[PDB]
Amino acid sequence: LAPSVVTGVAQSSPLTIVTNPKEPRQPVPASDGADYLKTIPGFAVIRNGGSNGDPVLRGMFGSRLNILTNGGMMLGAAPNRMDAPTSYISPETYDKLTVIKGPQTVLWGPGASAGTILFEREPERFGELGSRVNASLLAGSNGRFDKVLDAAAGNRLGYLRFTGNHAQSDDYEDGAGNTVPSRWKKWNGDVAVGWTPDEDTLIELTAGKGDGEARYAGRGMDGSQFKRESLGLRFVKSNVSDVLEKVEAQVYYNYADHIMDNFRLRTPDPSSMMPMPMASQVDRRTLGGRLAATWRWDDFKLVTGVDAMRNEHRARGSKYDMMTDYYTDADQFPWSKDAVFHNYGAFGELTWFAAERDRLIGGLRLDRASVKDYRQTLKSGHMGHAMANPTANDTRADTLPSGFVRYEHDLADSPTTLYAGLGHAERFPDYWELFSPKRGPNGSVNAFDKIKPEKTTQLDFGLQYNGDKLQAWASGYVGVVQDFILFSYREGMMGSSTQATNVDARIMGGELGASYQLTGNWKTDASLAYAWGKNSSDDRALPQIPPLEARFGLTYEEGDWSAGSLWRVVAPQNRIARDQGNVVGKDFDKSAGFGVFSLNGAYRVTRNVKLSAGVDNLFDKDYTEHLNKAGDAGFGFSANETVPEPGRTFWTKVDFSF
Repeated sequence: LAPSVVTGVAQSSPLTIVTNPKEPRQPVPASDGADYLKTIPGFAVIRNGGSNGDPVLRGMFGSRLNILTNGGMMLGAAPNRMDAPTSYISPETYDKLTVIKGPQTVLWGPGASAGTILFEREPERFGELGSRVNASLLAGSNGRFDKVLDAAAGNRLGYLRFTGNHAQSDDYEDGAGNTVPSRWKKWNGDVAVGWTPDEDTLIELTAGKGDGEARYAGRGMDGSQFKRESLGLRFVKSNVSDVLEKVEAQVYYNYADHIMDNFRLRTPDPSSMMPMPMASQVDRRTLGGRLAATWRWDDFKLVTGVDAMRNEHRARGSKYDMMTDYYTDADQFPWSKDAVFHNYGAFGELTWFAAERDRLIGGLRLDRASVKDYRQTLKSGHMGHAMANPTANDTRADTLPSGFVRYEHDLADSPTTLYAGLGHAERFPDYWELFSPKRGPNGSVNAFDKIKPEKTTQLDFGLQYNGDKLQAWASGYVGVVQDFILFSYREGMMGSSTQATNVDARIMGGELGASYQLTGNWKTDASLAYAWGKNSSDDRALPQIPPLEARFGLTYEEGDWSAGSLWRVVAPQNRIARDQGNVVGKDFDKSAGFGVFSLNGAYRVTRNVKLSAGVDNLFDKDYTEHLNKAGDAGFGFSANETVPEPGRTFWTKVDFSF
């Protein structure tokens, strides 16, 4: 019962990780969802500034990751992904984080090539009329202050629930004394109302707001606004038949609305290629639903259902005269839509419990994707002037089936689980892969016309050992990607032009981890994570693969309190692909290895108050991540200087639970 800071999360069961984002985490995460994933082996992060990192699982970027919140999906608006989905998630607000690695689930939506992230809140319950409350404050170096509250009242027939947080920080400093332009402010409030009429029935209505601002050292504009609006409807019935155990239905609505500019949290670089005040506003309305039914009878959990989703993207930009200098903010201009996506899908997952020691799992899902392009002009050609868009009002669609099989077997002599699975997923191109790139495949018309689906076939395997003093897990993958979508960077006159192409790719890698209890007070654990990719069409390494890394943990415990140290050692990355990558980042230089040491402690003062603290990067190491963005140069960054990581930082947090 001794409290503990979190430095790592193991695999609880084959391919799957389950954590709780409300326990304190030693490399003190910001307030994005990408940072609460850094403590899970397999995850890297592109750094843009101080918060809102872009997550990378086993080397894979972007929409290859299925990031949902309470079952529904929230999507960004910025065409360069300055407002990636995780920017709108504050994990502190959620009770459970689940990750399934690989292409091994069909229940949560199409095209989960690399893996599935599941932030959720869990329904209340009340033996009778009662009321519970959770709160926490965090204070740290560089103006770090995070408050979070979750409160709930109810009786055995219903409940009200409120969660919310406020968090902000100033610029941090690296291990070399410099200020990194990277402040942020976020807040979120959400309300639920839930009706439990009899014990086998629940309805829930959900609403929430959020806003945020962020300073980006690794972009040419800052995030002035991350306004979010959300409505949800959830309905479950249990024990419908005696072989239809559960039926669930869910509607969700997720409106993102984001402003990028260069004049609110910075001033325009006078030497830049946008030295005037620019601002560009973008929103993204998402509607989606899910209807699933669970049947269990004999040895068969079989979950069958359907889902469907529609999202709509719009934009408008600032107009700034130059000898009038009459700037006119973008919100005195009409909203100009350019994209509407639809997905309709149907899915099923069958599990077979053969014998005490064997399980066999099998999924399929057929999806029906489509997109319409409502751009009338495109700003290409000479100095980027209006040109009639050749795919204007066009509508492409595809029918993409996916699925997996997995076999899990338990040894007879030992507490070992062994597991191997095959999985194949197809993924319809992203907003960012269809509209963002200046140019499409060679001889295209645009990128919308030619970028083909991405079809990934992957083999997953590993094991679980959880004996008495040893608990260990491992998990590898070998896979092929056909038509892997890949960006390419040229520079000419106006700036640096992207270009999307479809290549074939080989991927491999893995993660392992173990934890050993030496004595009653002494614990150690370690984790390793490695990823490897190749461009088969060009005999090149894949761009933006995170280097090999290992973490070592050692702790001391006395029941009321604990202390621990943590060492993070990271190999250099030598397989790069210069001027290739994704919509946010390009490879340029081989990265340096490095190591970072840290310390943490926690005290359970009373049954309702607990404290914890940490110093991070104890030796003020001056490092950078391979995947980090290059910095503005308007912030005085040289050549291809990536954004430095945070130097020595201290943090302290109290956890109130009445």
